[PDB]
Amino acid sequence: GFDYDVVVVGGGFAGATAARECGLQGYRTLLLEARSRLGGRTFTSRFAGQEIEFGGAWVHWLQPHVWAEMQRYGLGVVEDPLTNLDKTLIMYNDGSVESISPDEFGKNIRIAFEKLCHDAWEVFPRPHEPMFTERARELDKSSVLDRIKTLGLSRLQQAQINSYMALYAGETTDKFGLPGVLKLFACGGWNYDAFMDTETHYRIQGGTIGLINAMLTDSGAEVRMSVPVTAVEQVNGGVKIKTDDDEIITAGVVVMTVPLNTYKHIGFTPALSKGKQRFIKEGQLSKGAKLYVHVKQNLGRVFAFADEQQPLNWVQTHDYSDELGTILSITIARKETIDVNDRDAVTREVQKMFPGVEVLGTAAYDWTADPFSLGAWAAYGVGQLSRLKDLQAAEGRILFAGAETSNGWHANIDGAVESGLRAGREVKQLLSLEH
Amino acid sequence: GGFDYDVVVVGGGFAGATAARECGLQGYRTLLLEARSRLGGRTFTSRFAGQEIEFGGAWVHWLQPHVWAEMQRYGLGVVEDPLTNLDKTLIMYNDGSVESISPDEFGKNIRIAFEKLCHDAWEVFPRPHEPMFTERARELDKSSVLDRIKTLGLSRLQQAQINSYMALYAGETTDKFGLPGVLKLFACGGWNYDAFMDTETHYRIQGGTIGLINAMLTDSGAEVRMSVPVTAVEQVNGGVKIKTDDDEIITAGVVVMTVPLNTYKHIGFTPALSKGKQRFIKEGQLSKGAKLYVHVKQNLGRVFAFADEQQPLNWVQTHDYSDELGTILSITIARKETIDVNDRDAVTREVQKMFPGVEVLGTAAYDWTADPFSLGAWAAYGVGQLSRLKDLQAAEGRILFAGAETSNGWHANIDGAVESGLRAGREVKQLLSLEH
Ligand SMILES: Cc1cc2nc3c(=O)[nH]c(=O)nc-3n(C[C@H](O)[C@H](O)[C@H](O)COP(=O)(O)OP(=O)(O)OC[C@H]3O[C@@H](n4cnc5c(N)ncnc54)[C@H](O)[C@@H]3O)c2cc1C
Ligand SMILES: Cc1cc2nc3c(=O)[nH]c(=O)nc-3n(C[C@H](O)[C@H](O)[C@H](O)COP(=O)(O)OP(=O)(O)OC[C@H]3O[C@@H](n4cnc5c(N)ncnc54)[C@H](O)[C@@H]3O)c2cc1C
Repeated sequence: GFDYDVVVVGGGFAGATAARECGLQGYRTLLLEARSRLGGRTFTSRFAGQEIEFGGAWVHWLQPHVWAEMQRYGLGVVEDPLTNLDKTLIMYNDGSVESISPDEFGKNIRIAFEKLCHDAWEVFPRPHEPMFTERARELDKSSVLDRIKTLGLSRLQQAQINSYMALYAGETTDKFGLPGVLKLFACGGWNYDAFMDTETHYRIQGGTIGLINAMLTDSGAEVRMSVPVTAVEQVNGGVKIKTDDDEIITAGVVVMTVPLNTYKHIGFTPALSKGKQRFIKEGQLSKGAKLYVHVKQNLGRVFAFADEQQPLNWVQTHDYSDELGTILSITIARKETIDVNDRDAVTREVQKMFPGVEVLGTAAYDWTADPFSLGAWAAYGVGQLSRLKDLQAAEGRILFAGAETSNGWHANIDGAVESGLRAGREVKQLLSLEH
Repeated sequence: GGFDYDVVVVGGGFAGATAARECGLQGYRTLLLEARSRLGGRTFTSRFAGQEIEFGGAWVHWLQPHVWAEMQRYGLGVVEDPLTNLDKTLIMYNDGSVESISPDEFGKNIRIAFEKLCHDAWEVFPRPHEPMFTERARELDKSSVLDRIKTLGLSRLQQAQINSYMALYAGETTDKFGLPGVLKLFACGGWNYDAFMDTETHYRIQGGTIGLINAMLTDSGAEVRMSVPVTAVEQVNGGVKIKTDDDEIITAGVVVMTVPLNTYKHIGFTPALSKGKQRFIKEGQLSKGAKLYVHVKQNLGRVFAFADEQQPLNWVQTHDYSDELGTILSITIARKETIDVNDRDAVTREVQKMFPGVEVLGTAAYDWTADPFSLGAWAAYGVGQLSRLKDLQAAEGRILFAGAETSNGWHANIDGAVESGLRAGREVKQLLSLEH
C-alpha cells in the first residue's frame, strides 16, 4: 500500500534511464527532480543568437549504452566538423602565452598522451571491470602527476598534458587518480585516434533533452520538477521520502541518482554503510564551470590550453564569421581560479589569452556553485576507483546510480545511462519475484 | 482492428527476441513464431566429448554496443577463452602443402597483411554505422576483397593467411566478397587491429547465448510458438494474415520478419515485395559455411591453423586438450562444397592431412548451409550489395524487416541482429502507438 512502487530521485540521464526501465516493467513509477528543468549536468541553452551546450553533449558509438538508446529512439548524430585550426595556443602557469604551429601542437599532445597511456592494454584488458587486474589496484596509489613526472616530456608537452589532465580532473593533477584516465582511454579501443573521436565530434540529433524526453515519455512515469528530496527513511518494507516542503512520499524502493557531491543535503535513516559514508564525505574531485564569450573580432578556428594555475584551461571556437565575430567555448577546471559570472574578470582573462579582442557578451554556468551539482563531470581522486563497489552497493531498499557509480564511461552521459540500466535491474530483483 | 495479436515476430534468433522484447514491454499483444524446435537461430550451444560447444555465434565484446547494453540490462558478465602461447601455428596452401610456422612470425605476418588490407578504414568509414556516408565507400563497393589483396605486395605466407581469413569472413572465395563490408567491421572495432581482433573469439556470455535469448523473451511477456514455420504473409484489412505450414491463419496489426535473407524463398508475400528487396532475395548473402568439432586421441596442445580457400579446414583452433582427453578441435569450414562435415571418413582424412599421425575418436558438426531455416551461415555481402542495403531495410506497409543482414554496424554478428531488433521495435511503435 505504498504511494508508488518506485521513486527515482534526479532527472539527468541516470534517473531518466532508470525511470524508463521501471515504467516499462509496469511498476508505478515517480521521478522527483530538484530543479525546474530536466537534464541535470546536460543543459542546452542559447547565446548570441545560437544554441550552446552548458554541460555534457558529445557522444560516440564506442559508448555502448547511449548508442543503443539512440538506436532505440531513432536518433542520429550531428557532427561538429573537424577543420584545420588557424591558431593553437598554450598559456603556462605564470600566464605567458605561446603560439605554436597547429600541426606541431597536435603532434606534441599525441606524444604526451600516448606516453601517459602506454600501458592501458596491460592494466585494463577489461575496461568495464576496472579492478580486474592487480596492476590497476597498484596504480590506484598514484596520481596522474606522479606518472607525468616520469615521462621525459618537453616543457611544451608537459604543459599541454597537464592542462588536459587538469581539465579531466576539474582540479590540480596532484589530486587526480591515474587509473581512471587509463580506463577511459581503454574504453575507447585502447587507441588515441578512437578515444579522441569521442570528445567533441558528435552530438545527438534533437539534443540531450530530446533523448531525456523520449525516455520519460516512453516510461509512463509521473515526473515532478522543483521537488528537492531532503531525506529518506527505510520503514515498513519500503521507504519514506521527504521533500523540501515536508511532504512524505512512500514507495517500495528508491533509486538515488543525485551527484555524489550533493549527498550532504540528504538525511538517511538508518545510516548508510561506512564505505558509502566515506565517499559522501570525500566527494568526487571536479570543480569545473562552463563559459561562452562573444568577441567582436573574427579569430577563425582556434584552440588553447592553459595550465592549472590559470583559469581558461580549454578554449575552442564555437562559431565565427566576419558578421558574428567569434563565440569561444571555454571550460574552466577550477571555479576558484575565476568567477565566470563576473564579466570584467572574464574580459581581462580573455584579453590576456587573446590580446586585442573586444568582449561583447558572456554566458556562464557555474556547475560548482549550483546546489544540485556542487561540481562538474565525475573525476576520481587517488585511491577512489579501488573502492567504487562501496558507492555502487545497494543499501536495503535504497539503490544508487549516476555516472560516478558506473564502471565504464564514468565521465560521460554513457556512464549515467549504464548506471540507470543497472538500477532498473536491481529494482526488478526487489519487486518482481522469481515466481 | 480485432486482430489475433498486435504484432507477430517471425524468427527466434537474436533479432526476433530483441524485437519481441521491445514490443512486449510497450504492452502490445505479441507473438513470436519460430520454425525450429529450438530458439537461438544461428546461435546454438550443444555438447560433445563431455563438454559444451558452440555450433554457431557465441563471442561478443563491449565495443559491440547493442549486445553489450543488453548484457548490462540482464546482469550478464563475460566468460573468457584465455589467450595463451600457441604450441603450433600452421598454414595449408591451396595445393594442400602444410607449413608449421613459428607462432611469433605467424602472428606478425597476419597483422602486416590485415593492416595493409584495412589501411584506409578511417578515411572510408569515419561513421561505420552509416556505411554509405562517404563517396569513397560507394566507389569501393565496385571492388572485391581479392581486387584489393592483389595490390598489397604481400609475401606468399601473408597472402595465404589473409586470403584464408577473408574466405572465412565471406564463407566463399574472395573474388566474390565485397571489400567495404570488411573495412566497415574493422572500423566498428575502433579502427584498430588489436581492438578489432579482441572481438573475435575472446569473450562469451555468462549463461550462454540461450540465457540472453531466454532473458529477453521472459522479460517480453510474448507468447512463443516453436515448430511453427511461416509460409506466407498477406497484407489485408489494415493488418496482416500470417499462414503457417499447417495452414493455420493468424492475424495481426503488424509483422516483423527476422528470418535469414537466404530463407525468403520459403515465404509468399502479398502484395509482392519491392523490386529492390526482390533483387536481394534472389542474390541472397554469400556465406556457405559449416561448423565442425573433432575429438583426437593425441594431445596436440594449443594449436591454430589457416587453410586457404581451395581447402576445407579453413580455421582450426584447440577447444580443449589434456593427456586424458587428447584434443578437441574447433573448425570452421568456409564453403560446404569443399567437404561434407557429416561424412566422418572424409573429415578424418582431411584432419589427418593437416595433422599427420592423429587418430580421430569422434566428430560433431552443424551444416548451416543445408539447414532449411538458415541456408547459409553468418552474413557476408557480395560485390555491390552493401550499397543497396536500404532496399532490404525498408518497411513494406505493415511488414517490417530485421535480422543481422539488415543491420548497419556489426552485420556479421549477434550485435547486428540486436541492432535490427531495436529498429524493428521502433518501427512497430510508429505504426501502432499514434502521436495523439
Ligand atoms: C560542463 C560539462 C561538460 C560535459 N561534457 C560531456 C560531454 O560532452 N559528453 C559526455 O558524455 N559527458 C559530458 N559530461 C558529463 C555528463 O554530463 C554527466 O556524466 C552526466 O550528465 C551525469 O548524469 P547523471 O544522471 O549521473 O547526473 P546529473 O545529470 O547531475 O543528474 C542528477 C539529477 O539529480 C538532481 N538532484 C540533485 N539533488 C537532488 C535532490 N536532493 N532531490 C532531487 N533531485 C536532485 C539534479 O538536479 C539532477 O537533475 C559533462 C559534464 C559537464 C559538467
Ligand atoms: C558458425 C557461425 C559462427 C558465428 N560466430 C559468431 C560469433 O562468434 N559472434 C557473433 O557475434 N556472431 C557470430 N555469428 C553470427 C551470428 O550468429 C548471427 O549474426 C546472428 O545470430 C543472427 O541473428 P538473426 O536473429 O538475424 O538470425 P537467426 O539467428 O538466423 O534467426 C532467424 C530465425 O528465423 C527462423 N526462421 C527461418 N525461417 C522461418 C520461417 N519461415 N518461419 C519461422 N521462423 C523461421 C530460424 O529458425 C531462426 O531461428 C556466427 C554465425 C555462424 C553461422
